[PDB]
Amino acid sequence: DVAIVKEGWLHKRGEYIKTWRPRYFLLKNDGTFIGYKERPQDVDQREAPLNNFSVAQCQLMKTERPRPNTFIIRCLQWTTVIERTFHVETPEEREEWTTAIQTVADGLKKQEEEEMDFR
Repeated sequence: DVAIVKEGWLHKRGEYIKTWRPRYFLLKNDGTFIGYKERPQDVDQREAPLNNFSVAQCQLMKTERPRPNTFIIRCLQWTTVIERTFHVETPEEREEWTTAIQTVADGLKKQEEEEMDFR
C-alpha cells in the first residue's frame, strides 16, 4: 500500500562537495525518500537514484544560512549521524516539504509505538 506522498525538485547540498545541485525527489508514505538527477522514466532501465534514504525516525530542522529556506533531515543511525540538506526558493515551498516529511515520519512513529509498547 505504498504511495507517493509528494514529489518535486529540490536543491540538495552535497555530503562531500558542499555545493548545491538540483535533484528530483519523491517521498513515499513508507518513509522512502529518493532523489534523481533527472525526473524518472517508466522502465526497468531507468537510472538509479543518487540519493536514497528513509525519513523514518528522523528530525526536521529549518535554517536560513547560508541559504534561506533551507531544511535539514537529520537521522541518528546507531553511531552514525546522517544529515541531508535541502533548499527551495520560497518559505511556502519549504513548509510544503517539511509538513509532508513530518507527516510521513509521524505516521511511521505511530506504527513503531504500536509495535514496541507494552509487548
